[PDB]
Amino acid sequence: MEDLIPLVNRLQDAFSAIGQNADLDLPQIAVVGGQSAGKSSVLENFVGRDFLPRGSGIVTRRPLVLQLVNATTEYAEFLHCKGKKFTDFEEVRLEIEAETDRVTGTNKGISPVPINLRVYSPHVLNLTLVDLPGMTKVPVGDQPPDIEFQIRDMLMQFVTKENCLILAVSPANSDLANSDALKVAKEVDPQGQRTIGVITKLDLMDEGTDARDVLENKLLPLRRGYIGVVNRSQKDIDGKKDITAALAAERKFFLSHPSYRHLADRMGTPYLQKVLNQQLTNHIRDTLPGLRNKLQSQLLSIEKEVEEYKNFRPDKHGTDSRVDEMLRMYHALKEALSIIG
Amino acid sequence: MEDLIPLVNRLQDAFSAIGQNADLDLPQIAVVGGQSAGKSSVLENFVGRDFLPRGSGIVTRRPLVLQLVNATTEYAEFLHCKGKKFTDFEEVRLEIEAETDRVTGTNKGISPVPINLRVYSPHVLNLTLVDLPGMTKVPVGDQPPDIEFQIRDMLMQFVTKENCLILAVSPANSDLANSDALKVAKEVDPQGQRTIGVITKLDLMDEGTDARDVLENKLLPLRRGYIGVVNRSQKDIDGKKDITAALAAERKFFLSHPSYRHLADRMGTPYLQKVLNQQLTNHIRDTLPGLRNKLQSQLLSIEKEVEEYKNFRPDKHGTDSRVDEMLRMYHALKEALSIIG
Ligand SMILES: Nc1nc2c(ncn2[C@@H]2O[C@H](COP(=O)(O)OP(=O)(O)O)[C@@H](O)[C@H]2O)c(=O)[nH]1
Ligand SMILES: Nc1nc2c(ncn2[C@@H]2O[C@H](COP(=O)(O)OP(=O)(O)O)[C@@H](O)[C@H]2O)c(=O)[nH]1
Ligand code: ALF
Ligand code: ALF
Ligand SMILES: [Mg+2]
Ligand SMILES: [Mg+2]
Ligand code: NA
Ligand code: NA
Repeated sequence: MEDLIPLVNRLQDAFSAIGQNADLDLPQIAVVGGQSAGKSSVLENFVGRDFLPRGSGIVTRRPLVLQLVNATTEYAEFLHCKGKKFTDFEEVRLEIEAETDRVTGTNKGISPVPINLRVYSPHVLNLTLVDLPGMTKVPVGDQPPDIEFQIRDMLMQFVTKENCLILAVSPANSDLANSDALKVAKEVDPQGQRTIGVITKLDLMDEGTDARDVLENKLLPLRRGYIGVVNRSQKDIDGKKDITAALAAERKFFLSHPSYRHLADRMGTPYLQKVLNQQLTNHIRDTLPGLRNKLQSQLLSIEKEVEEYKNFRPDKHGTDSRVDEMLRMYHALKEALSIIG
Repeated sequence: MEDLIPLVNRLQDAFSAIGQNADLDLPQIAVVGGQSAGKSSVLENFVGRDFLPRGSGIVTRRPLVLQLVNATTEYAEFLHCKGKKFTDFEEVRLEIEAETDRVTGTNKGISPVPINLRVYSPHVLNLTLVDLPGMTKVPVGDQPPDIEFQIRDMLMQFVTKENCLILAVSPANSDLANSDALKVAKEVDPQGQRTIGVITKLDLMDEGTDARDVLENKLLPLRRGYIGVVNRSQKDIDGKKDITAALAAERKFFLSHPSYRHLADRMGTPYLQKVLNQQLTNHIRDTLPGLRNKLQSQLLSIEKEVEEYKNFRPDKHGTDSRVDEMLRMYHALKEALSIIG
């Protein structure tokens, strides 16, 4: 898939250029759950550049479709800043925050229009993650009275797609039965074919309690199971603790907890990355046919259009962006197919 | 207040015995909130003795209508345990658990049939509380697919009534925007005229965070405000820590917390109890004339019912349970009205 990401990118771009942005339905992974369950924190571990805004209260307010591509040098590009190469990750964070404010148009409200960000790095896996605002029940500040439903609708646009894997995130310090994540995952993926349970904040459970029943997949079983994680507290985020230290603490936590130690090797952030990648690879594998057919269809249709061409014969000027983009689309589709088996 | 409490209690018992509470609208305080928010822990503190089943997972599974009466001696009586008196509160706890299992089983189901309990004590206020199962989002164990709806329907029968104060319980370790309590409270009491917010588990918040904004009534303002409490942990419970020690720990908590010290005098369990009592007293003084009119109407209704039953069962001139049941309501209404001059 890493081999055709280059093409699909040229594809989406040519489509966006003519204002049509195609429904490629490329495999991606979206985090769903209640507000501040720790979703952005789970996704931050796949990048480690601190640009994903985290925090209690409402922070994520727009979907962030983050494409990670393994490359030799590190840089980022936003689809809305075409032509710009970001090398400063602090600037990447500021842009996410400024863009969030610009489109939401409010202090605490949301907007379902996604922020599209691509990050090239020699430290990342090849995949697309979608960070999403957490579900709520009552509005605060300038949020609309139907905020709970706007947020749910926003998530539904992603999770109702067959190609979107679901990271159902639930915090350990709330009974699982209260999980907004599991409720939505069951509704859209009754069979659990694409739901992976993630249990965060295990370090915050009330003394004398534990999530053993949940972690052993017995309370609310999921085919893909549940993986517990322990991410940075607000103190540690403000304190600048890095991922290496947080990962060491998480390992120690699981190795030392009397209720989880027998499960340690299938717990933790590194394990989640391993499993997620495997599930994604598998999904891509069994869903490839559908993608190739989509491409074959778009190609045939485009060929019909292109067949009746002879665009600009005169000198230099006489610009025609539409034709140029149809040609970029045409060529991208063919290269995509030659790679797509 | 004017000690009409015994009269209202006897009246409530008369209707409760035959499941006819839908006909009344008596003053009481009902607790609403998500599962395991600490609702039972809050109510139990009114008595100061351990007697209510508590814990993570679903524990309260039937409504508990708890009549507290100030008296020289301490003991309890259940409406379903005819002629028995309990002075061992652990036996009271076991009875609630047994009577709950008798109707709901031990496989997680609930039932809206109330357990009616009265506790006499020199340490309690004169008022009635209603403990209720916390709201959920996804079924578990042998719970039906619509368990969320069944639980919300059950509490709705209590909180939709005009004379029912609403104790909106939210745990500090979840963003307030996630509050099941506040959502339902705002749905039945939009102007917050009879809603009191309680924030539990302040001792469980993530390091580097605090609930100052909510406790100052700033994050999501409530007409009657918010009061924070710190109840016992599961480990405290297991270690047999009593209520008096929990109270000491709670007082120290607010006085020593840099974020709450300036609000300490308006924080804590005894303050919450003082406030609820004042709010209820205020509510009753205001609703009394209407209560008088409703009881007068019910009296006329019951008299006619007794005359009509006479026709349904001209009888062998003996005595059947139905007439006794009806005369019990009749006398309770008359006696209550005598006090409500
Ligand atoms: N102690 C602890 N804090 C966590 C954990 N995960 C997240 N947090 C904190 O919870 C808050 C919410 O995190 P965030 O990732 O913004 O969740 P999101 O709103 O769901 O994206 C932040 O203050 C994080 O520091 C965890 O596993 N343990
Ligand atoms: N640490 C701590 N634990 C609490 C607090 N309030 C309740 N709990 C615990 O939370 C669990 C649920 O308590 P419970 O009263 O049964 O809540 P209910 O289900 O909502 O009635 C129990 O394990 C309690 O010990 C609190 O303020 N602090
Ligand atoms: F900031 Al959030 F769910 F509360 F991403
Ligand atoms: F046991 Al509960 F709300 F979870 F009373
Ligand atoms: Mg987030
Ligand atoms: Mg309870
Ligand atoms: Na947040
Ligand atoms: Na509970």
